[PDB]
Amino acid sequence: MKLHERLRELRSERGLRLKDVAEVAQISVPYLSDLERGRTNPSLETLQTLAGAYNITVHDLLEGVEFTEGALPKGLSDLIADPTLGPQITPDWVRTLSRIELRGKRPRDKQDWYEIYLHLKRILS
Amino acid sequence: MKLHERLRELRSERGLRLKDVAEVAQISVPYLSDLERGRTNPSLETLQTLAGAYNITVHDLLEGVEFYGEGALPKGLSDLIADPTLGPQITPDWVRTLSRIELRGKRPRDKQDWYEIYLHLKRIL
Ligand SMILES: [Cl-]
Repeated sequence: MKLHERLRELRSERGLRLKDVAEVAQISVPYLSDLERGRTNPSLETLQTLAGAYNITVHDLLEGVEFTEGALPKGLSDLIADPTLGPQITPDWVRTLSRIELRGKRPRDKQDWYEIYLHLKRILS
Repeated sequence: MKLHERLRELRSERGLRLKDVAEVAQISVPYLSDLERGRTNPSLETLQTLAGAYNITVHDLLEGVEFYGEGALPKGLSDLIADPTLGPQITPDWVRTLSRIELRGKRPRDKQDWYEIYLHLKRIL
């Protein structure tokens, strides 16, 4: 969702008036209201202020929300993300693998990437 | 952890060089480095750019980081409305109703405590 919708949801579902939030944060009602409208976008340090008064972390505040590209191919990133599998792979091995492309084509998903990683490791060792 | 370390972790664990991450994002190589060492913090517009460039979301990117700098509700009262299975069934104005229960500033601690009272009182009213 949008961030202004989320910031309004957190206070309304919690039964709080703008003033209640205003006072516990170091913030005013017009500015907070602008933020819950979404004219302004807040600093991270304003988001701390809001999180802390909602008794929520800033990670958790940003749960339902959304607001580019990608520097590795997505399957390669998924492999880096796998908990059991990923960590065993050198930072080097990621950029080495990442250069593998045939005119656009790339290994599709992480066990594709994992597969050739294993073959390639034997050869380059 | 801290947001500058996290931003340095993502690029380091993917064997990426600053210009990689600077080339898919609007930012400059110098600006990224100042983000990564902690000198200034990025906007939310900037955060999203980096996150997608690491193929994760902004929520996930802040999985780990934390910030420093008071609550408008009791913690357990918040913990309850944040509970996904137990929390949406409670209305904003049951939430207000609960918060006025304190004796000497002493309050129900955990959400089971807040829930226990909600069930009794909701039956009385
Ligand atoms: Cl080619």
